[PDB]
Amino acid sequence: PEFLNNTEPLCNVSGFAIVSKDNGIRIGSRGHVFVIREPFVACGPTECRTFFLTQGALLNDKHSNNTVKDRSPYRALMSVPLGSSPNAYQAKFESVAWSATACHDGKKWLAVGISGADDDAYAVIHYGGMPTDVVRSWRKQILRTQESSCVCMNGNCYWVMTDGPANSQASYKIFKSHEGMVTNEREVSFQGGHIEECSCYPNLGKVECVCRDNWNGMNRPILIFDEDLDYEVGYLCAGIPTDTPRVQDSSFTGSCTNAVGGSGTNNYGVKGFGFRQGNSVWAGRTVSISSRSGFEILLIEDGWIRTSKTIVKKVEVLNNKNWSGYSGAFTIPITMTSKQCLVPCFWLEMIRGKPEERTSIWTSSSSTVFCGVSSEVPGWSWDDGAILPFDIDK
Amino acid sequence: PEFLNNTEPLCNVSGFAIVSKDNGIRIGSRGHVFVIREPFVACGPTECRTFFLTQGALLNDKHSNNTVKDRSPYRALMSVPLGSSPNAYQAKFESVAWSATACHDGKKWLAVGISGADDDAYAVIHYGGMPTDVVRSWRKQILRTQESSCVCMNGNCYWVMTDGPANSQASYKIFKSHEGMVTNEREVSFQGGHIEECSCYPNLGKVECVCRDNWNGMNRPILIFDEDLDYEVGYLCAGIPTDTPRVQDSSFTGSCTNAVGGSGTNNYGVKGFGFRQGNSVWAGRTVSISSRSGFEILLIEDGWIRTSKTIVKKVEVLNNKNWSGYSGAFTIPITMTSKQCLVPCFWLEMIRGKPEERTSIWTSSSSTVFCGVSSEVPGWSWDDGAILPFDIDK
Amino acid sequence: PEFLNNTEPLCNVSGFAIVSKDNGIRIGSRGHVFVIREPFVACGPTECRTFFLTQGALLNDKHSNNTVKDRSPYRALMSVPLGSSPNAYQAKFESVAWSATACHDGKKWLAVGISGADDDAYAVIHYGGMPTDVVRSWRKQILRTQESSCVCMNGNCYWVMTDGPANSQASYKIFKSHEGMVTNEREVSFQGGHIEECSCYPNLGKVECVCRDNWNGMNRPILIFDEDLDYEVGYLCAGIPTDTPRVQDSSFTGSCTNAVGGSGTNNYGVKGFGFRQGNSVWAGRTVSISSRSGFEILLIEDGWIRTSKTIVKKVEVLNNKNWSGYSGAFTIPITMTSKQCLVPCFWLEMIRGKPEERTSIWTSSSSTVFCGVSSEVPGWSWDDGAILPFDIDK
Amino acid sequence: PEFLNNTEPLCNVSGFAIVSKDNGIRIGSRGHVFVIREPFVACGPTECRTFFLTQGALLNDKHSNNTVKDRSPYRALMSVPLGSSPNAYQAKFESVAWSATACHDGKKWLAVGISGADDDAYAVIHYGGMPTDVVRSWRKQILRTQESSCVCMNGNCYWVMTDGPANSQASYKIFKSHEGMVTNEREVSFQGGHIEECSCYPNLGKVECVCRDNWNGMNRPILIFDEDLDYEVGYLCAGIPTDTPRVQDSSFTGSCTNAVGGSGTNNYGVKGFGFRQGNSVWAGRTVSISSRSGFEILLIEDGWIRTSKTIVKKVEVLNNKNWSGYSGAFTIPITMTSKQCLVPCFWLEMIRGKPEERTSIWTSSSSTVFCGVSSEVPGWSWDDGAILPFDIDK
Ligand SMILES: *[C@@H]1O[C@H](CO)[C@@H](O[C@@H]2O[C@H](CO)[C@@H](O[C@@H]3O[C@H](CO)[C@@H](O)[C@H](O)[C@@H]3O)[C@H](O)[C@H]2NC(C)=O)[C@H](O)[C@H]1NC(C)=O
Ligand SMILES: *[C@@H]1O[C@H](CO)[C@@H](O[C@@H]2O[C@H](CO)[C@@H](O[C@@H]3O[C@H](CO)[C@@H](O)[C@H](O)[C@@H]3O)[C@H](O)[C@H]2NC(C)=O)[C@H](O)[C@H]1NC(C)=O
Ligand SMILES: *[C@@H]1O[C@H](CO)[C@@H](O[C@@H]2O[C@H](CO)[C@@H](O[C@@H]3O[C@H](CO)[C@@H](O)[C@H](O)[C@@H]3O)[C@H](O)[C@H]2NC(C)=O)[C@H](O)[C@H]1NC(C)=O
Ligand SMILES: *[C@@H]1O[C@H](CO)[C@@H](O[C@@H]2O[C@H](CO)[C@@H](O[C@@H]3O[C@H](CO)[C@@H](O)[C@H](O)[C@@H]3O)[C@H](O)[C@H]2NC(C)=O)[C@H](O)[C@H]1NC(C)=O
Ligand SMILES: *[C@@H]1O[C@H](CO)[C@@H](O[C@@H]2O[C@H](CO)[C@@H](O)[C@H](O)[C@H]2NC(C)=O)[C@H](O)[C@H]1NC(C)=O
Ligand SMILES: *[C@@H]1O[C@H](CO)[C@@H](O[C@@H]2O[C@H](CO)[C@@H](O)[C@H](O)[C@H]2NC(C)=O)[C@H](O)[C@H]1NC(C)=O
Ligand SMILES: *[C@@H]1O[C@H](CO)[C@@H](O[C@@H]2O[C@H](CO)[C@@H](O)[C@H](O)[C@H]2NC(C)=O)[C@H](O)[C@H]1NC(C)=O
Ligand SMILES: *[C@@H]1O[C@H](CO)[C@@H](O[C@@H]2O[C@H](CO)[C@@H](O)[C@H](O)[C@H]2NC(C)=O)[C@H](O)[C@H]1NC(C)=O
Ligand SMILES: [Ca+2]
Ligand SMILES: [Ca+2]
Ligand SMILES: [Ca+2]
Ligand SMILES: [Ca+2]
Repeated sequence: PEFLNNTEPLCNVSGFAIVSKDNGIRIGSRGHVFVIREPFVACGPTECRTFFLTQGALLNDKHSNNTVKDRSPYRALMSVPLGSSPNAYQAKFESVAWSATACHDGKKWLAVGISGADDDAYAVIHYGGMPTDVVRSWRKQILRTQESSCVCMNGNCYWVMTDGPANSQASYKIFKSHEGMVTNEREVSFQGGHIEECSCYPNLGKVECVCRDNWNGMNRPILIFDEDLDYEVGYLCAGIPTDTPRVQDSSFTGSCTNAVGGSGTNNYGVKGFGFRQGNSVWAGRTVSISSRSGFEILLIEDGWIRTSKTIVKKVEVLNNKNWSGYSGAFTIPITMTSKQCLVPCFWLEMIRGKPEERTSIWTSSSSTVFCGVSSEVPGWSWDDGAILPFDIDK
Repeated sequence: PEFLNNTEPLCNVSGFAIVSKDNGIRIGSRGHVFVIREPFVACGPTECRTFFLTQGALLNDKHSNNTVKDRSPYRALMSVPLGSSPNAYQAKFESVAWSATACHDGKKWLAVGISGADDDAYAVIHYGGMPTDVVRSWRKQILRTQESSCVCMNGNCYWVMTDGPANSQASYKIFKSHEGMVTNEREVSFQGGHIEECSCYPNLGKVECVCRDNWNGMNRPILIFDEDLDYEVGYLCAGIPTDTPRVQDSSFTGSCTNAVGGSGTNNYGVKGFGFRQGNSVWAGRTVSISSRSGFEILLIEDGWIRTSKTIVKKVEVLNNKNWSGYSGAFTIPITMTSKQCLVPCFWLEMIRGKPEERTSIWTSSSSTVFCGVSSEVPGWSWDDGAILPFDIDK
Repeated sequence: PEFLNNTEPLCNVSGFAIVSKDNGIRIGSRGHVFVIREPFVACGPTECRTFFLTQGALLNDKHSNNTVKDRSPYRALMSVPLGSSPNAYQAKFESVAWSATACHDGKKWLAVGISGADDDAYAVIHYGGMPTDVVRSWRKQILRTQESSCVCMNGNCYWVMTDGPANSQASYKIFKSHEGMVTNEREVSFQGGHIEECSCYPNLGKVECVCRDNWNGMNRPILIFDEDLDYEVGYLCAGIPTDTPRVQDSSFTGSCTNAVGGSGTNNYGVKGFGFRQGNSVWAGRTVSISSRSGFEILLIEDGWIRTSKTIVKKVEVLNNKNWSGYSGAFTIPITMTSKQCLVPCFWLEMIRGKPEERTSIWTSSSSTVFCGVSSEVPGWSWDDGAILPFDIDK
Repeated sequence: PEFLNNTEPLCNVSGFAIVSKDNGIRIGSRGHVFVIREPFVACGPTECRTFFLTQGALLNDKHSNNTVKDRSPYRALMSVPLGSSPNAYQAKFESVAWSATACHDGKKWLAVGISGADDDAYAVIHYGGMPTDVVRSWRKQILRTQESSCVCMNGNCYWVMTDGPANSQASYKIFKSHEGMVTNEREVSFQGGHIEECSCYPNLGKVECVCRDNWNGMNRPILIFDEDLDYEVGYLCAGIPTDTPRVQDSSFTGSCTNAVGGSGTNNYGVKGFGFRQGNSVWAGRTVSISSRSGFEILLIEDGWIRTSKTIVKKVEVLNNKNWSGYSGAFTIPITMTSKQCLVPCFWLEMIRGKPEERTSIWTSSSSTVFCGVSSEVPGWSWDDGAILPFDIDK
């Protein structure tokens, strides 16, 4: 076993093909399936896995009642093989966690899970299934992290954390680790900017992140850093906003440097992703400008470097009649593909139950997962598919 | 790990012995078992697996209600070890798919799954669990494939696809792949012929396929091709028809070149199989000429090369009082047997529920699987065995 | 991987220690557990497994209703790790079978499963999970076999089969196989004797079997054979009868050569076992002389060579207030123990439901398993423990 | 594969970080999860597992009714990966057992399980899944052992057993084994002392144990021994009592040599643990002095060598409003960490149902697990979380 280099360029792709769909909520109507959030994906050399957070409650059971806060002592990070339902008997325990990130360095799985009180939380780092290190809250205000795959290159793994207010200036840090030990960290200076729930991927030996601004921006922050934790921080240049909530494209003017907001979009957002394509960018977004419904991905010409409004490709993978949710980025290593570049992939969360479906007492989600390919690929609408309400709701 | 040669001659066999029976529907009366179709089998060097399509709904659950079209966004290809029930906790996710084929090249599993809209479907090729390539619909009319094992020889894997009308001239293509990448393709010219749901196997380094004509033929198309995708196409010569629906043997005259139909048999069929035995052929068929009930296999003397009506052996594996369904071919590699030839095997699908059993709201199937042996083997009737209706039907 | 020699002498043991108890029926009150019979055990170099026959029906499900004959098309042989419940999600499919034997040769698992009609049954031999050979019924009268572990030595595996009447002279054969291919067979001449359900084990390079006489004997047949299938056949010499039904010890006179019966004991029996200990013998039996209740094992001084009534040790592992059933022999290879001899072990089946418990609609069994050790070990009563009737019975 | 040295010094740690939480009872509201006690943890070179005792009954099933004594013929030791629920389909059978210990020597798992009658119990030693040896009761009075991990060093594994009265002078023995064979034993002379349920760990090539006195001591016995089974025995010196029941700290005077009790604390206790830290000690205890509620761990300055009352650190991991239970020690080997010392960890059992919650008919527990780290870590309260009563209780 060797460490994965993962220093290759990201592939240029012309479309995204569906790779998996877990159908977890449909299955959980009768099967024993966890109520979950954030079904993020991470890949090792020979295996991709779906990670997820759960309260340790099953679908159609009384413990799924939404009577416990998100950041509870029951919240755990688990994983299953990509495409599997998040069920009670295939699930692998990863970490205690109400916020998490995970990735694979070529030799072992790394899992970072945050638990504890809001004013004194801490991350426990798990490497090869063993607890190896901890990161304490430095602002004592809900230490939190990506809710998607971290990035490993040359045996070092990297991730982004936030500590501080949800709707005003907070503190943002980048971490470097080796075999589960934190070996370096750096605070990112970003006055007037806000970073949450970063979706990060490797690209030519640097980590590129597209994040969520939960303060003044309906455009997404971009954070790029290297092995020294030297960084560049700003906003996705594109004159097309990709957070939710946002305004219609024609009412938006882009910025590479500043959060662009207002018009009722401040103080919220959703986790999302983007992939640099030379000077251009593939960016995901909900179809609705106001709600977490539908999902589409746009190729914006020169969108990484200027305030372009030129959309050269657009693919819809979930229509606006269906609930979406978080989305995140990951990559497939060279060690399984016949390529000399890293394949960009994303997962899409489709939330069912509360808050949008109030006749249910619970909230869960299922996923679809897509990977970039060298040719154009048609879209469709791969919705969750569960028929609500469920037995427990009656 | 090395690629499987698979260039040996197909074994001559004198009988078929039962290898497995999954009892999936019986088990699913209480256990957590998917509602499925097409439980096809494919074998690697050391392992055979049952693949299947599911809507992501379990037996005895409301989601099994037949209220969704076959080609849905929920449809997925999964697999379990041969003989296992298609259950929620042993199942391995293979591909999003409402049509599929899968096989093993000696090193890794290949899975080809088609999804998307009828007018713009696409196959996603999965190799070693990673998405590697795509094949787009070229006629924009329900791109579709074998619903049984593909064939790998010398590290190349091959399969047959169809695109176009169900009941008139369509378009048929053969594909060649290496490590999940399409490396060659060829359109098969077959004017007046119709090819669906090919059952293919390796024989002396060529791929031999016995298919379904859903147009003018109650005889089965035969397609034989080599590594260059050079091909021969026609019909099973035998003066014994083996599709369903068909007419009684005495009312049928065979043809090597032309579809033979009429007499109320046009515009339908069922997936089935045959195995060349030198100049002769083993061919499966339902016992009933009109319905998918019962199953028997016939050895027809010189049936591969002339319009013979000489049946030298016949074995029944399911009596006509019981529902059958699709059947398909596969082979067992040399790397597990003590033979210098490839062992011919078939699977039999036994459909329960709709359309034949209208007091049930669902449709599923279970399987029996048989392999050829060097001596004669008695038949019997190994039926599905589930007691309908089920709880959910009341 | 290499073939297991298994030519060592059987260990002399002074007691039997409990190794496992599956609690399958207790678990199956709520869990998804097969209704089973004959939970026999077989061991490879690094692993012991419990094999079992099932109708493919689960406990507490309607399909467990005793409305199907034992020799049905649904009957299958499966296995789980030793000590595991025979459940729907850990079970490994082995063979279609209403009668079976299985063992491990050091490299792969061998499973022999009989199915088909009573007048034309056949065994399918599975090796490493692949069908390799068949054995046809030669008397056309319920071909049947051990219902316990077969024996492998030096890469050859051996088992005993019977074909013919249940309660009069039948035909008995020994089989030799290599890598799943039958390489030799021999009919055992035993006029006036009856052999069923042999419990066999290796001892100094020969196979020693203790069987069931279902005709005129309340004493157990002994069959000993070598690699050439040369054999000795007779009855356990001991003046202590060990079949059920039988008479009280004081009413019995032993014989090395002849079936001893009468007194209402003819035409029935139960599968059981014994282990040669030099000139002596460990023999199991039900505590009751008439019913399958309780279980004890007796060390009979010189019981292998003369009509001894000297019982030097006796251990009870199930009291007479509890239902027993079949019992069988197996051995643990040197490759896991620190011994130069083969450790003798037995499994005990504890039957619940019909016929003894008529308020239940089903019949299943669970197991306890014991291995011989160099010192005396106290007994106890490890009963099945399920509380009947079950939900489905109401 | 090689034997684990495990002769390194125990790490000095400044805090304990949460590693896992199984949420078993919450999951078992709907999933198939055993009713358990003593979810102890043991680690091999590459894997930690949760072991547990069960009656072979599932949560929410009638067999979970508390109508069977603890020491029953149904009681079994099983294991799952650390963090997994003790469920019916992931569980691995380890031993028949109503008392147990288990550990890993670097090559294989060792499991020691005691069963049989109170007046003639015996331990069966399982090594690599094979029965290898037995230990008989020597006082014929409920032979019993640690209910936590044993200790392996240089290929030898060690554990402590007790035989005799629960509330007066009993007999205590230390055992040494190699590959599942008992190779040495020693009776520990401890007149006026009482040893039960030892929590043991390796430290610089010796075994250090912190136990439970169920007689005259509210302080915990300490037993330290080496490879020769030479030993030192006494009591934890600290002037802080850590058993339950106990008196308030200010009412307690420590002793290194004598049991300190009275004041209504005699004749009971709870399994607990401590870790030597040079001259100091980390010791766990319930928050309540009288009941098994809450849990905290204290670093007592010089607490290993003198009657110190100086508490330098205290961390609470479960508040006093929540039920606790047994706790035990284990260590993480060097072969997974980047350390030159053995990491001290503990598990905490949280009991639900009887006796404290009398509206339930059953008793089970779930666990949280913590490992020592080089920095201080905040506490919190990670409670079981199940909502009682359950369906079966109505
Ligand atoms: C999920 O949690 C909700 C909120 O706790 C539960 O809803 C509430 O359940 C309680 C208990 O049944 C209800 O209280 C009862 O009302 C009846 C009718 O008058 C009365 O007889 C009882 O004395 C009690 O007051 C309450 O009405 C109900 N709804 C609320 C609070 O909005 C719900 O039961 C939980 N669901 C599950 C599956 O656990
Ligand atoms: C499977 O799908 C079928 C078709 O949707 C379902 O059958 C239909 O179920 C609905 C809802 O219960 C029925 O409608 C109701 O009839 C009652 C009686 O008058 C009326 O009070 C309601 O207002 C409503 O109209 C309908 O009759 C029934 N049958 C049909 C449409 O043929 C079925 O419920 C589904 N099964 C499962 C398990 O989901
Ligand atoms: C297991 O199999 C047995 C035998 O088939 C089943 O018992 C029988 O069940 C049938 C159907 O419920 C009963 O027939 C009915 O009796 C009622 C009462 O008069 C009548 O209204 C119906 O027309 C019908 O005749 C029968 O009495 C009953 N007992 C027998 C045959 O001895 C049983 O239901 C099966 N259990 C399960 C769980 O499947
Ligand atoms: C768990 O075990 C307890 C103790 O055995 C069970 O409680 C007892 O259950 C029995 C049987 O239902 C009860 O006896 C009955 O009382 C009714 C009412 O008068 C009477 O008609 C019957 O003739 C019988 O005497 C008993 O009252 C009840 N409670 C006790 C003994 O304290 C309980 O059923 C078990 N729970 C489960 C889920 O198995
Ligand atoms: C993805 O496309 C980009 C843009 O075309 C490629 O980047 C160019 O690469 C060429 C050759 O090295 C350079 O001359 C250009 O300056 C690059 N342009 C930009 C904007 O960076 C890139 O090579 C492609 N990546 C892959 C893996 O094919
Ligand atoms: C299966 O049987 C066929 C037919 O007998 C065998 O094919 C013959 O092989 C011989 C020897 O090579 C040739 O002389 C004949 O011309 C062949 N006949 C035909 C019709 O092809 C074939 O060898 C057998 N296959 C196996 C694996 O034994
Ligand atoms: C089991 O016990 C038997 C009986 O004592 C042993 O067999 C004897 O072995 C010695 C030494 O080879 C011979 O001299 C005797 O003739 C044997 N007696 C009989 C009746 O066979 C046997 O060695 C023991 N087996 C083991 C593995 O220890
Ligand atoms: C844990 O801390 C103890 C106490 O400080 C360390 O033990 C000391 O080690 C030094 C260096 O060998 C000795 O000079 C002292 O005599 C020791 N003190 C005692 C009380 O034993 C110990 O080294 C530390 N362990 C680890 C693994 O770092
Ligand atoms: Ca925002
Ligand atoms: Ca047709
Ligand atoms: Ca008899
Ligand atoms: Ca005490």
